[PDB]
Amino acid sequence: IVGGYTCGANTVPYQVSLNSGYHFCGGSLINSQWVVSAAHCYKSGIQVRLGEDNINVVEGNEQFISASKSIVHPSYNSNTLNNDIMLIKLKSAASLNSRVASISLPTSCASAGTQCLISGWGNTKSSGTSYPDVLKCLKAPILSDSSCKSAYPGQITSNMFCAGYLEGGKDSCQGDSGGPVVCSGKLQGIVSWGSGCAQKNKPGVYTKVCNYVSWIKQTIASN
Ligand SMILES: NC(=[NH2+])c1ccc2[nH]c(-c3cc(CC(=O)[O-])cc(Br)c3[O-])cc2c1
Ligand SMILES: [Ca+2]
Ligand SMILES: [Cl-]
Repeated sequence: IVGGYTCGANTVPYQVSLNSGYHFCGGSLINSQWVVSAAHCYKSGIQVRLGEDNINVVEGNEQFISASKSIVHPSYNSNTLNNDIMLIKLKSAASLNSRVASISLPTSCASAGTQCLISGWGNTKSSGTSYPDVLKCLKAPILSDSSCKSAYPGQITSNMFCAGYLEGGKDSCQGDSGGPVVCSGKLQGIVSWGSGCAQKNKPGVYTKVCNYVSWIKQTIASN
């Protein structure tokens, strides 16, 4: 997260860290046994870390659970990043409490101007790499589809939306991929891609979760 602030320990109880000997992507807990992340974060040997704040220190509240299976959306396109969503089933259910909790799926899509909370342990530099130990937060609005298409002509599908600041300086970045974009208590987006991080007129692009609710429910119901 570039230009964000320190969230504060366990203030984002649905945020998870995908770990393979290091933190490589974020995710959101949607129930005690399932996590939603981005398809391009897929790899084998994933350990999901819940209740984290400092990812380099065991501070208490952490639950480390292996993923039993990862389900990348069948129509995911790694060249356009269209349908950049993945569901991860945990080997055992997590113990939910005030520090570890799931976030709700939306019932409707959000409108432009909606303010959302984006969080993650991704890079904090736009010009260089600096990875934080604790969780960073960024409040950002969803932009209109016209501004988004204007910024990324020909690259925005109906399953994506832009959120951020056209002036640059505040944005999600590598390392934050797969994590949550929560607006009014519902998971509306998944951090997916952008041109650089925090560059002027190059806002972040997020997977539009409201377009996948039925797929998520049906897939979880059958696995
Ligand atoms: N501007 C944004 N809002 C944004 C959001 C997610 C991002 N993810 C990535 C990303 C970049 C790499 C670069 C590399 O190959 O080292 C790798 C991954 Br995986 C990313 O998700 C960039 C990136 C930018
Ligand atoms: Ca920790
Ligand atoms: Cl276009």
